Amino acid sequence: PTDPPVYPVTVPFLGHIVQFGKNPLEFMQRCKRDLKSGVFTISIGGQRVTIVGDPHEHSRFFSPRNEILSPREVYTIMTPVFGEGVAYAAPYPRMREQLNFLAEELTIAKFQNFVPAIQHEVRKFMAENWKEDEGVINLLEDCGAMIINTACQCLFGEDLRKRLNARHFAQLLSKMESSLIPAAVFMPWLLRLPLPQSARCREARAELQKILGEIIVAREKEETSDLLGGLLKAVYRDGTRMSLHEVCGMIVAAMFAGQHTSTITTSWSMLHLMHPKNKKWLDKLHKEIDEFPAQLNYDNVMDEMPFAERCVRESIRRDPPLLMVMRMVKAEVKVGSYVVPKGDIIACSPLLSHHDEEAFPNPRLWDPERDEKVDGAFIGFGAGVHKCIGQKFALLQVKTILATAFREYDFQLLRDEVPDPDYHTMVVGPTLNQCLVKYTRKK
Ligand code: HEM
Ligand SMILES: O=C(N[C@H](Cc1c[nH]c2ccccc12)C(=O)Nc1ccncc1)c1ccc(N2CCN(c3ccc(Cl)cc3)CC2)cc1F
Ligand SMILES: [Cl-]
Repeated sequence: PTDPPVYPVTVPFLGHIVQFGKNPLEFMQRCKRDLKSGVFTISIGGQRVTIVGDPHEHSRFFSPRNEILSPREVYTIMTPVFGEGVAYAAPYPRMREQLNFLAEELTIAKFQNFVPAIQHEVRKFMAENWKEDEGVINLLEDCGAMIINTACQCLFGEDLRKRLNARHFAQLLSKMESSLIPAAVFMPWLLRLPLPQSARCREARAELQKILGEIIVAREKEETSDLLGGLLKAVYRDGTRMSLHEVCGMIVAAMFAGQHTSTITTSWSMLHLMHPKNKKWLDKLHKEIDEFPAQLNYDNVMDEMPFAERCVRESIRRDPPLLMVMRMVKAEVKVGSYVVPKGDIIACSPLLSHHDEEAFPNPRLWDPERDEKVDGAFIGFGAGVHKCIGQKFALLQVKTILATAFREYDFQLLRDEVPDPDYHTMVVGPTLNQCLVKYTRKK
C-alpha cells in the first residue's frame, strides 16, 4: 500500500546531497533511526533513492528479475568504459552470457599457477621498494601497485605483458576512470558541465583495444590460456564468437573492478592487523601462516588460511568499499509493508546493513571472529544473480599478499589509530594521508 517514509528536505534542488555526501554512514543511520524504518527514501538532486536498510529484506532487492529492478540505467556512465553493447549496455540475456564467460575465467579452475605468480610479484615489489631494514611507506599506494602488478601477472600472458605492462595498464585505467562523474548515476545533467581538461577515456580504451587486436594477430600466426585467450573461445548461444570489442570490454571490467576494491581491502586488513590493540589477531595470523613453506601453493591459500580470510571479510564488513548497490525500479516492488514505485533508484547498502545493531552488534569494532546474526546481512560482494564474480580471485590475491608480507615484515602505523574511511571517492577506502606505515624486516 504505502510509500516508504522520506527524510524531510529543506533545499529542493539538492535534496540530501549535503548530508549524504559529507557522511553517508551517519546520514543513513540517522534516517533509519529517526524515521523508525529500515526502508526509507532520500533525494539526490531531486531523484528519489529508496534504501533497503533492513537486512531481513535484503532479498527484495537482490532477487527480482532485471526487467523489474534494472542495473542498466544506473550504470550508463560506464558505457564509454566497457563499450557500447557491452555488459549493462547489452540486452539482459546477452549481458548475462558475457559476465558468465568472464566469471569462468576467474574460477578456481584457473588458479593453479596464480599463487606463485602473485607471490613472485609481491616479493619483487618488496625487494625493489622496501629495501632497508626499516622504512616509511604509504601503504594504500603500495598495496595498489601490488594489486595491479599481481593481477597482470596472473591474468595476462607474457606476450601481452610485453606490449602492455602493469604501469601502462594502470595509466590507461586511470584515464578511463578519471573521466567518470559518479553522481551522474543520479543526476545525468552533470555530464553537461565543463571539465578542467579534456577526457581521455575514448582514447585510452581504443589504445587498449588496438593492442589486444595486435596481440591476437601475432598469436594466430605462431599457432591460448590467459584471460584474453579464454575470452577468445567464448561462443554465444546464437553461434557467434565474442567480438574483439566485447573481449576488450570484459578485460576492462575485470581490471577496473578489482583495482580499488582489492587494494583497499588489502590495506584495511593490514592496518587492523598491525594496530597494537589487535596483537591477539596478528598472533593468530602468525600461528596460521608460520609453518608455511617459502613457496606457497594453492592448498595453502585456498584451504589453510581460514583466519586470514575472516580478517579480510571482516575488513569489508566494517568498511565496505562499495557503499551502495543500486537498481532502477522499472515496475513497483513490495518491500515489507511498503511499495517502492517505478522511477525510484532502489538501493541496498553494504555500509548501512553492515552497521545494523542486530546483524552486527558493536559494528565499529573489527572482530574477525564475528559472524552475522541475521542470515545474508553481509553483502560486501552482493548476493543473487549479480553477486561479485571476482570475489574468489580477490580473496586469493589479498590472502597471498598478507601471508607473504607479514612473513618477512613487521609493520607499524605512524599515527595512533587505524585511519578514518574517506567517503569522498566512489570506491571508499582508508584516508590516503593517514596510511603511512613503518616496515621493519624480520631478523
Ligand atoms: C574486494 C573486492 C571486491 C568487492 C568488495 C566487490 C563488490 C561487488 C559487489 C558489491 C557487487 C555487486 C554489484 C551489484 O549487485 O550491482 C559486485 C559485482 C561484481 N564484481 Fe565485484 N567486488 C570486488 C572485486 C571484484 C573483482 C576483482 C572483479 C573482477 C572481475 C569484480 C567484478 C565484478 C563483476 C563483473 C560483478 C558483476 C556481477 C553482475 O552484475 O552480475 N569484482 N562486486
Ligand atoms: O566503483 C563504482 N563503480 C565501478 C563500476 C564498475 C567497474 N566494473 C564493474 C563491474 C560490474 C558493475 C560495475 C562495475 C566499480 O569499480 N564497481 C565495482 C567494482 C568491483 N565489483 C563490482 C563493481 C561506483 C561506486 C559508487 C558510485 N556511486 C555511489 C555514490 N554516489 C553518490 C553519493 C553521494 C552523492 Cl551526494 C551523490 C552520488 C554516486 C554513485 C558509482 C560507481 F560507479
Ligand atoms: Cl564504445
